[PDB]
This record gives sequence, structure tokens and C-alpha cells, in this order.
Amino acid sequence: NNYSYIDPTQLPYDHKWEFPRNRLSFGKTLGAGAFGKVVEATAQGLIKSDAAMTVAVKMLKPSAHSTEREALMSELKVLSYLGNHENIVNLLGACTHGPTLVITEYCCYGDLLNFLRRKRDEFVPYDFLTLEHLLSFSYQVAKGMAFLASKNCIHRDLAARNILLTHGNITKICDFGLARDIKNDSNYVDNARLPVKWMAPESIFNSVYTFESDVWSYGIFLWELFSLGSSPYPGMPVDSKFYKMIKEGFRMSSPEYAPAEMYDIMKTCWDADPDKRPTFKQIVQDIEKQISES
Ligand SMILES: COC(=O)N[C@@](C)(c1ccc(F)cc1)c1cnc(N2CCN(c3ncnn4cc(-c5cnn(C)c5)cc34)CC2)nc1
Repeated sequence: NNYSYIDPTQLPYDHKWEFPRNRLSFGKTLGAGAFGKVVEATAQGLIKSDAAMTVAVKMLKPSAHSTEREALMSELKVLSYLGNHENIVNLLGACTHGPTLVITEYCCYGDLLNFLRRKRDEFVPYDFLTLEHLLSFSYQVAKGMAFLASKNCIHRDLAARNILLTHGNITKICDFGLARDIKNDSNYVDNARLPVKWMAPESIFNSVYTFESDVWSYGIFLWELFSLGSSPYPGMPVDSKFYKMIKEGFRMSSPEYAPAEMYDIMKTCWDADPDKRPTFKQIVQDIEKQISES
């Protein structure tokens, strides 16, 4: 035991992140749920001493159990360990001296799923959404996930709803509440509500999460993207028949606007054998070549 994997959630909270609570002014709620809410806010003096900036602030309800408080702190420590990357919603600060507040970047265009549904009607393959945009988004998300995988981290809730868009058509992966550093055991074994239609079969049937199950979810994200924000497995409810069809190899067909090479990636992401799925590193190089040929 002279060498070990450093567990990022065991490391101390770095007080370089600490920011005064009184310098945040809370605005409109950006997301809400059982644990708490994410709210838009103006932070005075966060980056430059005399300037206010718009941030997103994640917070728990007062009623949350101390285990929920630990999970928010673990997320904070995971983001601190990961460091900065262009394609992830980056940590900006925290308030840990009343309730724990986690301050991240504010993405002005919101989640990609609603963005696609807004732009669906005016989409043209060739300020309109185009096929070039969709290729860039697929590429940027794969870069972000490749970065996560290189840090021995799995996200576990990859989907268009958890991809945010900000200035410059930059996509950022958000919501790291379920992310895990799996360096030690090569997978993660998880009773909350789960995103069944984005989950690999091994995650549904045996509660196993890996690099490869993140790649499955990325395939579903691609289908969301090139169908311009449609719900996956349309007209199929989550029931006994859904699980049986997935187990027996049923897969979604190519969305209307997906290039053949992109649906090829989707199919490999959805292989029943996790070993046969590609890595995010391989996906990035594939999409690179596709972009290079217009
Ligand atoms: C069981 O599930 C839970 O309880 N989870 C929640 C409720 C939770 C909350 C607190 C907590 F402690 C634990 C969990 C939760 C809720 N929401 C979110 N997301 C995180 C990323 N978001 C944004 N981040 C940065 N900028 N930004 C801009 C926009 C935007 C929208 N419209 N426009 C024009 C712009 C949106 C964002 C959106 C909300 N995450 C988690």
C-alpha cells in the first residue's frame, strides 16, 4: 500500500475558492428539484475587484440531510480536482463559512435540449442552426468527456439537458452531482430516480457504471442532437417491453439530419458488449476527420 490512487473527495477543500456570501445577489431560478436549486446571481468582485458578473449558484434546501451536504462538497472537490476545461461548466467559487453555495460559470443560452427545440423550426442543413453547428457540438462534448475520462472520472448523467451553451457557440458539460472518480476499481456500482433511456444495459440491469457506460449515453446524446431535440425512443414508455427490447438488441434508427458517419458512431456507442464501444479519445479523432472534410 505504498502507492495509492489519490481520491479527490478525500482532499481538503481549498479555501482559494472561498467567496463572501454577502457579495452575491440572487436572481431567477435556473433549476429546481428535490435536493435544492440552481439560481442565477450577480457576484460583486469575484474576478475583478470592482466588477460584477453573472454566475450560477447551486444550493441545498435547509431540510437536506448531512449526507446531501457531503455530496455537494464532494462535487465541489471533484470540480476543483478536474481543473479548467473549455467544454465543462467551470467552478468559480464557493461559500462554506450558512448553507453551502457552489458558484459556477453562467451559460447564457441555457441547456442544449431546449435550445434545439427552439431552433428546430428554422433549422437548415446547409442566426439559424445548421449542420455545421451540430457537428461542432458533437465534437465539443466528446472533447469534454475525453477530458473527464483522462482524469479517471465518469459523469453518469450525460444528456442534452446537461449540456449548456454560452457565448461563441461553446458547449459545456454541467451537473457533476453524480460524477465519480473510478480510478481504483475500473467501474462504479451504485435508489434515486434514474435516466433510464440514456443508460447502458449494464447500468440498468446490474447498476454498473464505467467509462463505457458514459460512451453509451453519449450515443444517446448524439441521437438527441441530430433529431433536433427529440425525446429518445419516441412513443416507447419505460416498462417491461422497453427493457426487453433493449436487452434483445433493439436500437434507435438514424435521425433525419444525422450524417452516416455520425450514426455509425451512435451504433458503436450502443454495442451490447462494452469492450466494443469506442473511447471518447477515439470519438474525438473520428469527428475531427469528419469536420476536416466539411
Ligand atoms: C435530484 O436532482 C436535483 O436535485 N438537482 C438539482 C435541483 C440540484 C440543485 C442543487 C443541489 F445542491 C443539488 C441538486 C439541480 C438543478 N439544476 C441543475 N442545473 C445545473 C446547470 N445549470 C446552469 N449552470 C450554469 N449556467 N446556467 C445557465 C442556465 C440557463 C437556463 N436558461 N437560460 C437562459 C440560461 C442554466 C445554467 C442549470 C440547472 N443542477 C442540479
